[PDB]
Amino acid sequence: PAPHGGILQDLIARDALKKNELLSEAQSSDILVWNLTPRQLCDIELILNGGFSPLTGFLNENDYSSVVTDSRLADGTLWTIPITLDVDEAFANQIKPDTRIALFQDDEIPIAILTVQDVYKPNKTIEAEKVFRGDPEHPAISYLFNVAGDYYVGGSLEAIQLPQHYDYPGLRKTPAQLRLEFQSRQWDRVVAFQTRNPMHRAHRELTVRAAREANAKVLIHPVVGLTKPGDIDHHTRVRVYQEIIKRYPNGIAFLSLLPLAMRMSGDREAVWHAIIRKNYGASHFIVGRDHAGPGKNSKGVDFYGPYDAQELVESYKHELDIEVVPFRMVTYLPDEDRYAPIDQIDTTKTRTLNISGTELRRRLRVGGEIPEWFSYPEVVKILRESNPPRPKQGFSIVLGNSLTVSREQLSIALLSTFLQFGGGRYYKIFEHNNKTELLSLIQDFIGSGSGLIIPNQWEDDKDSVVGKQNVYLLDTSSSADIQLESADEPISHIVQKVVLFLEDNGFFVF
Amino acid sequence: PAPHGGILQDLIARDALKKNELLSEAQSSDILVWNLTPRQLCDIELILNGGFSPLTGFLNENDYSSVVTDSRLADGTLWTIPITLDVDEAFANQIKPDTRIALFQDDEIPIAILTVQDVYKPNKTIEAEKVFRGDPEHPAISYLFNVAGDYYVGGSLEAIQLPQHYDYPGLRKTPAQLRLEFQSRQWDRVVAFQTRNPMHRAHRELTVRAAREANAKVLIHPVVGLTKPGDIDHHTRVRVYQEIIKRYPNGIAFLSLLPLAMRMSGDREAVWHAIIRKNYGASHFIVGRDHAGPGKNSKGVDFYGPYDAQELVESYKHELDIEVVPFRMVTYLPDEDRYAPIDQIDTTKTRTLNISGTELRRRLRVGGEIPEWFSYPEVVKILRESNPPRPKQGFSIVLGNSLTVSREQLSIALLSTFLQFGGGRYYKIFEHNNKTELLSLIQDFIGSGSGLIIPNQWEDDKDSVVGKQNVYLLDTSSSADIQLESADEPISHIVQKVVLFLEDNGFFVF
Ligand SMILES: [Ca+2]
Ligand SMILES: [Ca+2]
Ligand SMILES: [Ca+2]
Ligand SMILES: [Ca+2]
Ligand SMILES: [Ca+2]
Ligand SMILES: [Ca+2]
Ligand SMILES: [Mg+2]
Ligand SMILES: [Mg+2]
Ligand code: NA
Ligand code: NA
Ligand code: NA
Ligand code: NA
Ligand code: NA
Ligand code: NA
Repeated sequence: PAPHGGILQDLIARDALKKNELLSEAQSSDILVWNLTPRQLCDIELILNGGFSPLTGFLNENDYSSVVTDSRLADGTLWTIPITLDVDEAFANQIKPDTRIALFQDDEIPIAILTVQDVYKPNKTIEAEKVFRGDPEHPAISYLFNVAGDYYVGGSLEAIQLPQHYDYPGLRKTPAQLRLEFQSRQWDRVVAFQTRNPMHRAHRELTVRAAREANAKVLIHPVVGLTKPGDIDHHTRVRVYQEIIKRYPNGIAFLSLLPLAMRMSGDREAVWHAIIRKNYGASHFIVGRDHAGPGKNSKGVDFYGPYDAQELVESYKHELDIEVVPFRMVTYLPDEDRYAPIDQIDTTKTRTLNISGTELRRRLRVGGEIPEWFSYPEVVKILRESNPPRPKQGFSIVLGNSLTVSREQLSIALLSTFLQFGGGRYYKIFEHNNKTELLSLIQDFIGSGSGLIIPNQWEDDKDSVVGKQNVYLLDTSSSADIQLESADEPISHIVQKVVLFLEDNGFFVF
Repeated sequence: PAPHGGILQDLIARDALKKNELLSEAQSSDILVWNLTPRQLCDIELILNGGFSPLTGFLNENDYSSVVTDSRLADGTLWTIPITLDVDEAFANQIKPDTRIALFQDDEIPIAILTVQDVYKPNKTIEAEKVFRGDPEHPAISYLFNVAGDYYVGGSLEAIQLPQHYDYPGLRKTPAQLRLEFQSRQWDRVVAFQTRNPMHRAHRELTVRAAREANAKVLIHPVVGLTKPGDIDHHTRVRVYQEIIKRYPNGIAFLSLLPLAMRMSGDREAVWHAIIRKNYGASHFIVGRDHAGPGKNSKGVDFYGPYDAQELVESYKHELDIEVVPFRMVTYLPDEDRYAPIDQIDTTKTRTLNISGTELRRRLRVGGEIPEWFSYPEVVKILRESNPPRPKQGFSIVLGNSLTVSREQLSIALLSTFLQFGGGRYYKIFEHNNKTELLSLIQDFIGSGSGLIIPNQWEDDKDSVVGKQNVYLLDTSSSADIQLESADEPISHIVQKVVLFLEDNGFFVF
C-alpha cells in the first residue's frame, strides 16, 4: 500500500543533488556539530530512508505533545512513538531556532543537517506514564531517564547519507529498495514478520501458514538496531535467519533487515511496527501475543496484557491501511509428527511438546541435546557457537580482600592446577591494578573462553566497568561465591574449593 | 563500465508508457503475428532488456553482413554474433518493409512489435563458414541448417514485456536491475564468471582467487537459456549454484541467471560474452580454455584451439572496455590439502588429483563415491538426484519383430519376473500401437525410473519420436542389444537373458 501519509519521504533520494553541498556545509568550520547516540542513528536511518513516513525530521514540541497524549502528529496522522533528538543542556543552550547544525556518526561521518525549529525540555514523567505506561522498570523509561538527553531539539532533516554499516550490505534494504525487490518478483501481497529473536520451526511454520491464508509472499523483517536488553546479538541472529530462510519453499520468502531501535513499547509499538512495515511495502503484518512487550517487572507483573497489542492495532484498523493477519501460534504433535495451530488441539486429549526459552537456555548452557522438531539443526549449531556450553565458557576467580594467604602463591597454585586439566581453555593470572583500561578487558577474555585468576579486588567505584558474568569472588565474606572457611585457610584447601566449585558449575568436566 | 555503445538500450523502460498501446496493437485482428521459437525468446529477452546494447532489434542485412565478415555492425561497433529473426518462406512473403508485426510467446503472450526494415534470404554457407568456422557438426551450423528459418527479417523492436518465466523470478536480473544491486552494495569492481555447467570446488577456488587478484566482488552469471546439447538442465544447475554461492565468504559473491542462447561459437562467442557482461555491469570477466567451445568433432579434431578465445578477446582489448582476468585453472594437492594454480606446480615432482567429466559421469552412473576435495557434498547430492545411478534408472525392453514366441506371454513372463526383485521400480507392459501420443510417453516413463516392457516395435517413420536412452531391443538380429539365440527361443531362456543383461548393466542389484 501507499506510504503512511501518502508519500515515501526518502530524503536520501530527495536530496541527492545537494549531497556535495550539504556534505561541504557539514564540514564547515563554523557549523555546530552533534554526535548521534546509537539510538539516534537507528532513528535517523528510518527517518532519512522514509521508514518513518511522514516524518521528515525529529519531532518538535507541537507534534511530540500530540504523539504523547493523542497518539498522533499535530495534523492528526496516527503516530504512536515519539522520535526526538535528545541532547544535554550544554548543547541545547548553544542553539536557537533556524540554527542549522550537523549530525555526525562516530565523530567523523556526516549524516545530515538539521534545521532547528525548536529546543525544549520535556516533562519525562508524563512521557514515561503516557507513552510507556509508567513502570520505572520499562526499558524505555530506564533509557528515558538514565540515557536520553533532557532537551529535545525539533527540526527538519536534509540527508547526506544513511548511518554507515559494513556488515550485511546486501540485506539492509531501504523502503524504496524493498518495494523494487517485491515489484521485480511481481509480489503484490506480502505478509511481514517482526522479530528480535532466533526463529525456530514454529516460527517457520506459522509464517508459511500466514502466507497460505493471506495468499501472500513472506517477508522476514528482523530488527537489527536496538532490541530488548539481553537479546541475542544480531550477527548470531542474522546467521540464523539466513539459515532458516532456506527452509521455505523456493520463491515464497524474502529476508530484509530493519535497523529499528525498539522501545519495547508493547501496543503502541505494535501500531508503529504496522506503520513502518506499510512504508517498507508490506500489505499484511502479524501482531503477536504481547507483541513488542518487555514481559513482567520484578513484582512479576505484566508490563502489558498479552492482547493489548492486537486490540490496539485492531482499533486503528480502518486507518492503518495494512491488513493484520491473526496470530495463530503452532505447537508440535509428537504422535502425528506435525505442527498444528494451538487453537485447534485439546491440551487434555492430545500430546504436545515444546521447549521454553528458559529450558532452551539450560540445554545450551549444559551442552544438552535440542530436538529437530523444535529447531533445525543448522540453526541450533549456530546458537551453540555464539553461546557455548560451560566446558567452553570463560570465567574469572577474584581473590577477595579478606585473604591473608600469599596472593602471589595462591594465584600460581590455581594456574598450575588449572593447567593440568584438558579442554584447551587458556589461563591467565590477570593484574588490573585498578586501571580501567585493564578492567574493561576482563569480559573480553571471558568472552574468549579464557580463565582468569585475579590476585586482588578492584575498587567499588569501578564495579560498573566490569561485567559480572562468570565472575566469582573467593572470600570469607557471606557474599562470596566461593566461601573460604577462614582468611588463612591453607592454599591447597583453597585450590580444592575452587576446582570443585568450577566442576559443580560445569566449567570443568572429567 | 558504460554499456556497449554508450547507452543501455533497456526497451522495457524506454517503452513503459506505450505498453497498453503496444499491447492493444499486438492484439489487433489485422496485425500479422509471429510465434517466437525458443532461441528467439532467448535473443529477444537480451535485446529488450539491453543485454545486447547497442542492438535495439533483429539485424537487417546491412548490419548482419558486417557482423558476418567484419565482426562489426555497419557503424563499426564490435559485434561478433549475428542476432536475426529467422522465419519460413510462407511468412516472409506476407511481409514487406514498414510492416509492423507482433511477436508472441506460446501463441498467447505478446512480447513486442517489430517494425520491418527488410526481408532477406541469407547465404547460410557463408555464415556457417565465416561465423561458425564451417564444420557441419558445429551445433550452430546444425541449428543454422536444420532448425533456423531460411529468411531473416531485420527490424526495430518496441517492448511490451520480456519472455515469461515462472521459475527463479528472483534471480533473473536484467542489466539495469543487476547494476542497481551492485550499486546498493557499493560494488564498483565486479568479476563475472560464465558457465553452462555444475560448479565444483575448483570453480569456487578459481573465482575467489580472481576476486582477490582483481580486487573485485564476484558475479556468478550462469547461462540458463540454451547451452550445449547434452548439458545438464538449468534447474539442476541453478540448484547447484544456489548451493555453492553459500560457500563463498559472506558478501563477496552474487548469483544472477542469464537467459542467453549460446551458439557455442568459441572465440567469437567469448567476445560476445565480454560485451554482454559489460552491459550487465561487470568491470571484469574471465575467458577460459576453449571458452564457449563445443569441443571436438567426430574425427576427434578441435572445433577451436584452446587459446583462440583468449587471443581473440585480447586482440579487442582496447575497445572492449571490460578488463579480462587471466584464467588460472587450479588443481587439488592431496599432500597439502589445498588447491593451487596448475601453472605453479611441477606435474612430475608434486601429487595432484582431479576427476574428469567422463569419470564423474561414471561414478554417478554406478552410484560410486565422489570426494569432498572435488565437489561439496551438498552439490554432489543434487547431481545424484537429477541423474540417479542405474539401480534407480528406468528402461525399456522392446520385443523385436523377429520374435515368434507369444508376445503376450513373454511380456507377462518378464513382468512377473521383474516384480519379484525389490528396489521399488514400477513396471509396465506398454502398448503404443504405433500412436505418437503414446510413443512420446516412453522417455517420460523411463525418466520416472520406470521399467517398460514393449510387446512390439514401432514403425521406422516414428523412431524420431522416441528417445533412445535406456531403450533396449530384444531380437535375433545383430543390431539387437539383447540377442536371441533364435526367433523361437523358449520364453524362460529369453527371460533369463534379459534379467542377466539388466544385471550386467546395473539396473538390478542383488
Ligand atoms: Ca536527566
Ligand atoms: Ca501474563
Ligand atoms: Ca590462623
Ligand atoms: Ca532450409
Ligand atoms: Ca585439443
Ligand atoms: Ca524351432
Ligand atoms: Mg545504514
Ligand atoms: Mg523473462
Ligand atoms: Na491503500
Ligand atoms: Na518470535
Ligand atoms: Na490490558
Ligand atoms: Na569505461
Ligand atoms: Na566451468
Ligand atoms: Na587456433
